[PDB]
Amino acid sequence: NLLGEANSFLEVLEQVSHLAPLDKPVLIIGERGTGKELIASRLHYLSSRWQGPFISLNCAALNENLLDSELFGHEARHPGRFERADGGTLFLDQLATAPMMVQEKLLRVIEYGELERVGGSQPLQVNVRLVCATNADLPAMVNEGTFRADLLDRLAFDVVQLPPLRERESDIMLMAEYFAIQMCREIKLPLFPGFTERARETLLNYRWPGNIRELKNVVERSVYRHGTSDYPLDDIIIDPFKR
Ligand SMILES: Nc1ncnc2c1ncn2[C@@H]1O[C@H](COP(=O)(O)OP(=O)(O)OP(=O)(O)O)[C@@H](O)[C@H]1O
Ligand SMILES: [Mg+2]
Repeated sequence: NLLGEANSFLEVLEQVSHLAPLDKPVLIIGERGTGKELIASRLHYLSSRWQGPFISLNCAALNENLLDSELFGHEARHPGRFERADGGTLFLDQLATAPMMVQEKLLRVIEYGELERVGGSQPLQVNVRLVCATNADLPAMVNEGTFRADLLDRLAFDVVQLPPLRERESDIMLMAEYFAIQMCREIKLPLFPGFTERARETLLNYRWPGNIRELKNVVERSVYRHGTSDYPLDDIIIDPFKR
């Protein structure tokens, strides 16, 4: 799924088309629900590595010891995500939550191209194209001492900045209409009856902290609650916890 014709979004797609063929690491900056893993996927499938594996790992999800083992692997065997991504692309989400230990080890892999291993096993050479994502201000975290300056000096070969939905105002009604129509098909309404001006005001004035994921859920819920093709959708249900 890839909607949007806001110039800011089209510029991202152009940038991605040029970055994909490189073996260089790419940093994606963007809020939740803006499509970051989908962009990472595009970088993979437009690259020369497209027939190789596309592996993903969310850094925020795992505790420090588990993240270490999941990313770099362990034995006394559990192949880590770098190993699984050999010949392909590894996507690291919520990068700024990585503990400083993992950050240092990550830089080592990037700069030396091998996974450390003792206990008898020879080191593992890996060939992986890295894509990372975050919505943190990484330069600010470097100043705070919570992100490694040397990792950022190396990792940010270039940066893809995904615009939030609220800065893609023209895409809001375009996407809302698309999601509404899909929901009409799912609940077997003959036609999407349109959005009233009140509904449009509600959609366009909301700041969409959850961006596209949130827009889809809000619109689907609103269409379902409306439940008819006989007149236009007027009530946009942003918050389902209200009664
Ligand atoms: N260009 C797009 N066109 C249509 N839908 C999109 C687009 N980008 C994202 N979405 C929708 O938004 C939802 C979330 O996408 P995605 O997980 O890639 O965002 P994200 O930035 O990775 O969010 P998070 O970081 O919270 O996981 C998906 O269900 C997807 O359908
Ligand atoms: Mg994601």
